Amino acid sequence: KLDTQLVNAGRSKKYTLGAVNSVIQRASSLVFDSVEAKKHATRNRANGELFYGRRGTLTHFSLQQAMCELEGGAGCVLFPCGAAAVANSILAFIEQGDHVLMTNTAYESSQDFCSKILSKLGVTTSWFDPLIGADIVKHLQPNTKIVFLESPGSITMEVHDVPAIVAAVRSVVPDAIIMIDNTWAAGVLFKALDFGIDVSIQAATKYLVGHSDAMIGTAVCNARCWEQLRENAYLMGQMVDADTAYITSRGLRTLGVRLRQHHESSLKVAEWLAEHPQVARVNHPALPGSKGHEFWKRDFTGSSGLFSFVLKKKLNNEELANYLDNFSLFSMAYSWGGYESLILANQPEHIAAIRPQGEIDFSGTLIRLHIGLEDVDDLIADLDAGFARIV
Amino acid sequence: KLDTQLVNAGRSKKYTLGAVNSVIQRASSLVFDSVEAKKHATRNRANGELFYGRRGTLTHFSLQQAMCELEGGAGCVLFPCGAAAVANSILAFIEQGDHVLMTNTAYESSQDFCSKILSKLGVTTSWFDPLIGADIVKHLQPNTKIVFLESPGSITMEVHDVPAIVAAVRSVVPDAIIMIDNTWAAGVLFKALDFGIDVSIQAATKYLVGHSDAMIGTAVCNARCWEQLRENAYLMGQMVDADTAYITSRGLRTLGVRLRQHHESSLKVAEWLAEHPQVARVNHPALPGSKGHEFWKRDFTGSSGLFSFVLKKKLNNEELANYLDNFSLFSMAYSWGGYESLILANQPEHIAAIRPQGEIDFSGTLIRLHIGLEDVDDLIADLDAGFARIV
Amino acid sequence: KKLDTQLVNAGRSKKYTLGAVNSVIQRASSLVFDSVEAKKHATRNRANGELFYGRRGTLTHFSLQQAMCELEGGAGCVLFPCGAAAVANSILAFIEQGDHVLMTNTAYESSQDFCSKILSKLGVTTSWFDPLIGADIVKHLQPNTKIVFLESPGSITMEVHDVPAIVAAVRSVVPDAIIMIDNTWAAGVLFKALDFGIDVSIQAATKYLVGHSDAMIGTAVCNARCWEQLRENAYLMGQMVDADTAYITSRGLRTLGVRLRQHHESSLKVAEWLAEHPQVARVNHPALPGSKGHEFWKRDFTGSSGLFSFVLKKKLNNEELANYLDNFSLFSMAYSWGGYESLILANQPEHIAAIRPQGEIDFSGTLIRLHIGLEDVDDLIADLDAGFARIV
Amino acid sequence: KKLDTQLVNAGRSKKYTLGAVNSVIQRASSLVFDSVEAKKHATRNRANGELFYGRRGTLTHFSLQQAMCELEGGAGCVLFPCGAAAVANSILAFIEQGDHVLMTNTAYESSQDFCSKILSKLGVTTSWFDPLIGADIVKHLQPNTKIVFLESPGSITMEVHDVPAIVAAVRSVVPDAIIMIDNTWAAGVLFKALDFGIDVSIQAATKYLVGHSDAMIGTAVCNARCWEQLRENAYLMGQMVDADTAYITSRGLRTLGVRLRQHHESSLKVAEWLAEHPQVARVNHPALPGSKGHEFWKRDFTGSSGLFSFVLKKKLNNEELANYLDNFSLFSMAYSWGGYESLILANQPEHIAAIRPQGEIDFSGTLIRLHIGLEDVDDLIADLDAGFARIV
Repeated sequence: KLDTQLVNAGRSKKYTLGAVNSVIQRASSLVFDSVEAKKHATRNRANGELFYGRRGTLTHFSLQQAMCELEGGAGCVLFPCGAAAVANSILAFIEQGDHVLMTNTAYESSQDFCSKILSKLGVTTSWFDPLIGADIVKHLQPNTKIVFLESPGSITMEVHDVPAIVAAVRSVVPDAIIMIDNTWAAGVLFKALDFGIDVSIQAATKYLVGHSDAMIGTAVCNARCWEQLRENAYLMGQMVDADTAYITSRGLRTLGVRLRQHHESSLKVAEWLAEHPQVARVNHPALPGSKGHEFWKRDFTGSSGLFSFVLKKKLNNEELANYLDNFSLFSMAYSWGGYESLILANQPEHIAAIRPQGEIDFSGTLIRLHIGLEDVDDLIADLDAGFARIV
Repeated sequence: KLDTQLVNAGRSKKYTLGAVNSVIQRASSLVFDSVEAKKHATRNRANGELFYGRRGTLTHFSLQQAMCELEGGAGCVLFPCGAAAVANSILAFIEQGDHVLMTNTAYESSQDFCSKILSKLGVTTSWFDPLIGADIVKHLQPNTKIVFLESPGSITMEVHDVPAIVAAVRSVVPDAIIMIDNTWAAGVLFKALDFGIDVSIQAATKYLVGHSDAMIGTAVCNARCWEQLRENAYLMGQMVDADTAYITSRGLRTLGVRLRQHHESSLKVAEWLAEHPQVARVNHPALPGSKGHEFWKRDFTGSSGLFSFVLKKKLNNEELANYLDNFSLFSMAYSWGGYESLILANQPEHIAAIRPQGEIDFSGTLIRLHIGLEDVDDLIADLDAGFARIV
Repeated sequence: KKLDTQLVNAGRSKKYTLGAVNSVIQRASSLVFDSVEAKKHATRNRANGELFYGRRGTLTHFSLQQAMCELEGGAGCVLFPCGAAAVANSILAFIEQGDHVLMTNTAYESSQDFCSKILSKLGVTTSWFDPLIGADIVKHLQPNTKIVFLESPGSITMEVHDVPAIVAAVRSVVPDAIIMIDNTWAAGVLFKALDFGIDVSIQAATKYLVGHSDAMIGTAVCNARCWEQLRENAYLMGQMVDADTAYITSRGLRTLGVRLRQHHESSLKVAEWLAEHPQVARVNHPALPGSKGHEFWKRDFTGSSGLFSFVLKKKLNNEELANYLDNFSLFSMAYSWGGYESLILANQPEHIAAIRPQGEIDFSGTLIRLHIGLEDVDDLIADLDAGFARIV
Repeated sequence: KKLDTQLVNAGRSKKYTLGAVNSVIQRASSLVFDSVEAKKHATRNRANGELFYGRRGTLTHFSLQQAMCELEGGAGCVLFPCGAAAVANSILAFIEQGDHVLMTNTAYESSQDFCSKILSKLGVTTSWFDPLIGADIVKHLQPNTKIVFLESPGSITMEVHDVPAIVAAVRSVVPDAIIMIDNTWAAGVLFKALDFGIDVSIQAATKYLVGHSDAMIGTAVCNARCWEQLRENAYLMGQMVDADTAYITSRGLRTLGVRLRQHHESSLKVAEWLAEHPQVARVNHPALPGSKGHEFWKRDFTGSSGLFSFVLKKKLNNEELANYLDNFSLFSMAYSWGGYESLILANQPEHIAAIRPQGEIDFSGTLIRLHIGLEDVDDLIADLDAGFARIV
């Protein structure tokens, strides 16, 4: 049923108004036809009636309903990008004197927000190894307010044991807000809310948009946490533009066909890399032997196309340029979840800089690949010519 | 020269690329053609080179340059709406233990952010009368970090004596960040940065967009404050979409012709209202006798079209509906700065609720009008039929 | 009925705005029918503003159409992907093999080229008339004349027709002619074409209606007589415009009054200064006394836009042309006009003679066409004066 | 040269992407010339991908054009505001009074109506041929035949032409005919029309290329022989598409492979189930053995899309039609197709007979046209089965 759900999510007649897709209603001012109507809108301003463009128009309401259907949420809060969704969802639940506990494989800008912004506000952050499972209880404090997960991890791809973590957290600090950056799974390949997580956050920028051309963050909330996240992010003025909301809704339509290709291609590339003379290790959650692969197999319903691998060699600057500068099909850029395949290098000392209170376990240059929609054998051919440049 | 500046601001060839207007470059991923190029982009990521869509594309850079030219700034920071610009510009400069001092006529969501969000983060806020001038020194504390102005004030339209306030603040707390919500002036009718203000904030949603169909906040900074505001708002993921940046740039083009009509019409309406049997008081900065009109005349180069007036009567609910429900040309909606004229009522007890540490001085129903681009005599006719419904 | 109030409200019915101030943007090809009964009703009303199929329009197009009918006083508004398509397709909609088309020799060049290169091979002939022919247009009418095509002011040279004289004269000889006008310069609104007994008023909405040089679109506002035939025959040619452009055209209407008043005030001040300037031979501005057809403009228009031309005393050689045009600071060279910025183009007398069929030109200096935008008028005059000093 | 890699990269030259992954969106009418020399160079290259005037395109259009030339193997790509405009205007670009047009009687109805209602009054005649005529097309050729217009598979009834036989036969009699095909169903890519000696491959990019039912646009990819004439004559009619739609069409290309593979796999599974169903008389799916021209599809196409039809054993009366169509849960009624969602439409045999000129129909039950979208195929089959139970 995921394919049927994606096609239809949010496409109620009150939003589509005779069209297949939702209307695009651009607005700040929304007009009240009478004092009575304005009183009704005001009462329902956070309940999907037209009130003011900062709260949404019909376009936003459509995306919101779609995201709640897909991720099994009580509400969906919108932001101008994923980093805004992370920073503001955390902010929405903290106060001076709180502790935040975050996986050390969190997205770097997520870590930065905590280390550079929260620290000045009387909020301390500490870190954990993504494979800690039930042993996370050692890191919990009486003042732990947020436990922030990201599975798989940024760059290095470690999958958490979310069931174990959640049961441990609920046993010790049941008031904690458990959040996950669920971007890799595009919210649909891991049903975070069904595992007891309070908030599922995505850079909708990535697979939901699908084409590398719009930025948008989403936070789907359970009933417990929706009101606080919604109202407190509203107080920070968080919203996304109507057109971007429309394009996000539109990305959902092809999300199933895209994610099946990303899975099929990326796993075939991971398998080929794993057997290559020049590769030390492959980090792909769907690949047997990868860190937390067992948790991927048990808890996810698919894979996307982002993964990494580690070269046997630590490339020097000359070698790095010869490798990365001469790809035919892979491009160097940040982000991912688009239709085109991307490549970035990360030296071991770079990654060690962004694993606080943890330790690196590789020594070669780490390559992160986003496997897009191009013919997989063409991509493999491009990677092999790559290896020949650095043998 | 303002008209020539508006027409040309930001329209460098590197952004327009053969067209009259800037290109619309939609992107998250921005591609690096080599390792050397990526190192160059990285070094210049906050200096107008293409790096990642969260920092901007050519479209954003164009708007940024335009806003810096118009408002005489070192940099322009972008946000998803005005309320986001206010909340995040304040957040960018505070830490636990700070004091914020804000005019009691600040926009209500500005006050709310301080009372509901900052309070939990160890930051206290207090308030001042907008006409306080040099006497503001009584409100300054050793830990005052931000002095937040809004001139004219929201709803009630009081104009500050900005020179007096700034000299007083610099004499007592020279480290304070002085910010102003300069939306009414559309940043161009009051050159805030030239008066020693550190940050000029706008709901670009209002007159810069001009058509009530896009939401966007801007903060133009002096050289002292730009880096901190830019980097700290980036850490909160603040940005606006490319298309909205384009539409903002595009609004600037007609801003002079619009604002001259808004001034001409709104002042003629204010003059007519001032002489009407049913009106107690008119609050329009351009109208002699209005609170701080002298400061308007000395410090501004024009007026926009938003003002208010107070009825002799405090309308009951029946009367409120008869009045507001039967307008032909005025519409009820929030926001303003568009092409169409708007009307809202505010009872005295409502306004008293949002003037902290201050006192109301009127007793009749307050009407706020946005005077748009319609024939002024048609608007006056609509207001007079209005008066006849409540005599 | 005051233009400014009309511009602000035109098309913004609740059924199209749906709670916002502007019309919604409804992007669609497919439009869904909830039942066979609904499908049947939509089919009947497919040319009557019911949702049927995106080629016929969505709510966004219907909004613009209503606005254009209101503003120009028409029974309907047909939409096209640019102004040239509106012209070409509006003429095509009414002709058949064996017809003749009578067109002002001041017509936009692409309109002339459509007649001479397309219509000719379809058995349709074209001839041309001087824009100041007036009542004497009777001399050019044939038994097979189907269309009389006006453009006032003229392209480039700005001659204003005596429309009342032309129209009364055509109707006295060929009452059932389709009279059309390319009314782009007046933005449909400074000259109410349909009130003068013209059947079809065509614009390049590309120009003033959009107002920012960033969208292309053509409109044809038609009387009740001609609406069905234009609409249906244009539809058979697949003519439509995208919903987003329709929205931006509706949105342009909102500032069209404040923009046109600035373009008039500035362009007339420029024109008056140019008339006095010793390097200028003549100024062609409808609003400036002495211009061809000024007295007709005075009588028949309720305002001016910002496009006009002037003729230099010199015929510039190539080196002087370059030195003049290449070094402007505020004026830019580009085609189109009707935007917020000022443009400049040169035309040599021999270039204009080549697009003035069956007629002669009336100047021998280099002609400069100006679009006066929204910049400070004294800055623009300073840029023009610096230009003069480069070709003394 | 693998389709998937081509789709991802087509048109994304650095000069159009300017640092991003997708082409920039350059909205413009005016395009600025920095000097007289630049203006002169832009003028020369105005049909060669230099910025000249928005009616000719911006960088965004040039990107799409390059992508379409690459994908269909053409020398150029002409753009139009919808598919119907592409058809109408591509035919117009090549005809003149006295010509004859030979068109498949399975042609999209609007294409037939253009010929019968527009072309007829311009001295151009049209006749029609059965889509399975093959080599016997020679029987319909006249000395004045200028165009032979193919559509394969056929609209609604889905008959596949033997294109190699038709084309060899036309060239043996009228070598200088312009042969065109409406190649919308194959999305330009499952049938490489230009490799079969067809001159012009036309699509309603509206359908599969856009892929989301929210933009309208037509394309005509032309060989070197025919490109200039199509381009220039289409331009004289003002044909263009907006930059934003061009961008969304380029963007549609990126997922066209993954979408078409799902539409094929799902629609064939549906077709196979329908063939077996006791309330179904026949299935018209190019990929299903037994369908008209299947063996030609097998030989000539590299895949299928998701549009096909089937004929019920019953001719539904009006009450049964309603009960059937009105109560679907996943299929929607709407025109167009090629999007992500599934659509259903009914056509009675007498309705199809009326749009099958110079030929007869081959069925007597109600015909149902299906577009199979991206929904779960077993959900769609369950909705169809519930439909069958409503008309047993």
